[PDB]
Amino acid sequence: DDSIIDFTTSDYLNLSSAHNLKHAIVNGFDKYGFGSKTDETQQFEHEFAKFINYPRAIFFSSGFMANLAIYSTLFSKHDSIFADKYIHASIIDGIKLSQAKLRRYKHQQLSQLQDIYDGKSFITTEGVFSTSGSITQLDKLAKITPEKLIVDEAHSFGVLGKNGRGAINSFRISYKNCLICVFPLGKAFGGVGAVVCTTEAIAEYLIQFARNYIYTTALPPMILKAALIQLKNLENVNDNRARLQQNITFFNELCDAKDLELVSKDLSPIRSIQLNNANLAIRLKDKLFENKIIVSCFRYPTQAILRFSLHSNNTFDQIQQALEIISKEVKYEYI
Amino acid sequence: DDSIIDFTTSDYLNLSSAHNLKHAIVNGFDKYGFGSKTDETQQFEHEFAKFINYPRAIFFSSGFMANLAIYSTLFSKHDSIFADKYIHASIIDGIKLSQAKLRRYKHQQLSQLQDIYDGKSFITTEGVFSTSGSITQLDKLAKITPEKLIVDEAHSFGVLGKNGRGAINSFRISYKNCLICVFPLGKAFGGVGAVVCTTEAIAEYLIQFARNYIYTTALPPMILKAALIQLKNLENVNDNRARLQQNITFFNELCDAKDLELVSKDLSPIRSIQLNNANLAIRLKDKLFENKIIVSCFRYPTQAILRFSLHSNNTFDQIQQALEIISKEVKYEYI
Repeated sequence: DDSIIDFTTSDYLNLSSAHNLKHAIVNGFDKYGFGSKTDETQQFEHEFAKFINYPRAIFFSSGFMANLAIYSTLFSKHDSIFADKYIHASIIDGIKLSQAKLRRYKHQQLSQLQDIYDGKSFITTEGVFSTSGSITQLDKLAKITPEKLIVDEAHSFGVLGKNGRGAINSFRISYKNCLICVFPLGKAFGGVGAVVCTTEAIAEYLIQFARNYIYTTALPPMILKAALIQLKNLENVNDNRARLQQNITFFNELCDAKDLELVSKDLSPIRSIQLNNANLAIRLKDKLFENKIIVSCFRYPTQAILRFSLHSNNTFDQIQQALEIISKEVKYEYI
Repeated sequence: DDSIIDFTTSDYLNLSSAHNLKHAIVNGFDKYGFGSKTDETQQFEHEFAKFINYPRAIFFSSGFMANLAIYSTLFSKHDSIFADKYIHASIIDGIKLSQAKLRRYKHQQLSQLQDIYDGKSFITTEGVFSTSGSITQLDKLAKITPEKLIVDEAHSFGVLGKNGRGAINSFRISYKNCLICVFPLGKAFGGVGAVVCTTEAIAEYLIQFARNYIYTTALPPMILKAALIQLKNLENVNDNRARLQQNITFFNELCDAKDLELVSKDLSPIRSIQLNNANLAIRLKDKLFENKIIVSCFRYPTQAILRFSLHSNNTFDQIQQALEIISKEVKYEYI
């Protein structure tokens, strides 16, 4: 019941239960009521852009709505966009609705991207990939596709970079290389919505041609006071980031020691364990869950993945117990 | 400052300031915090479907997200959809992203629809049109396009029908004639999100193929407790509906008496006054606003419209003052 070991939320900093947001919500609701239609939106956008160090920030109601706004208003069927084979399905949806032609490369194979790249099209990527937990080398990517980067920070924001400013920040990339980065606030930020950071040109262009996408879908204003506080919470919990890292490092050393294969050995809070058999994977999941341990399960290339989401409040005993149980079952498959 | 006469909100029942929602919000926030990822969602969907008398209800984060989910998953470029020339731009956006071919008819010209209709395609319409405030005769429409209706209830819900159940309800149309009706909760309901009411078949089909649209964009669970209460508020404020009607009836009698032309004489809370000159219209708007009266302004066919949104707390003195000022200026144009 409460002795649940959750390795599937995305609350990487345990901020969703921040204890200093209740007044904010209460006040926001007294001022704006329950509905819609802001001082605080612009205030938030100002503070976000400042934190990330971009010229402009537009607040959207969801990650998906941001992406749609971006791909459907800036691209058409005459453009191409290059994208990692494992890019998140939400981003693909946005792109496909735009009608742009998608061109794919194998996971993190920057060299292969180099081989097919056309010298002109935009490239979309994730700072940390939801699928494999790999960390894209934005600095190498910017050499290959200068001026042409779109980066989703769903899983880097709050986790990578200085004070959790994210992947763009941690690789020291400027809006001259990445014109548009998207910050969904549903994960480490422990909130809702998404912020698009861009140039003045792109922002104004988006505000004029994506008006319906921004305003017909806006979140209720009563929660923007809370969001300002959570931006500071995220900035402030460096000790939570350190805890998180310790769990990540332990996880990886334990998989190495038990010869459990990871899709990626990068230092991110998504750890995806590779199983050659789907059936074994549904088993392990049911097994772990009888032990009050909840993970996620996926199958893609022909292979199946048990996917762990780590968080700052997880312990090594929890991670040890889970991998012990996995390791034990994989040993029977060595037959 | 507070002596503002607003004729542009969509809070037709003045429910956005319902005094009995504060505990709901507070509790919802204690239970779910600020973020996402429900008992209450299904509870709400159950109660909504019951109120409207449909088999199923799916809760979406916005009207727009509902429409996109509908048009992009149930249609392709091989279908056509028939739609009133003034259908709301948000619905057109959804359709165009679906890639379905749009076929238009002149405003409320059911006979013209009959003349171009193909005997098979879906037709999309609004219960009350945001543009002109006309009330579509759903009962005549169902004779022309049996089984093929999609109806947006943005502006009918809470306002038309028994206890404010809406346009489908008030014309006694069954889900055999209208398979899908969409209820945006941002207007009279004074909340946020949208509910799609359909058949079991369509619902399940939507839940399986529009998963990303429903779950990657969901509202925070902390506000679903409040929504359940507001469903009852909306049901309960029959006296607000009567007040509203009195304002609507007064508005129309005063325009008749001053020979001010309405795009539509139907009994809805959107009243659109027809001006043959755009310039006069920006003037009137600035004029009304110096008098602490706020209306909305639009231009479409080659004509310009001053658009009044009435609400249950508006008075006849306010409506009289506003039309007096309009009437006075239009008299100079008779030169």
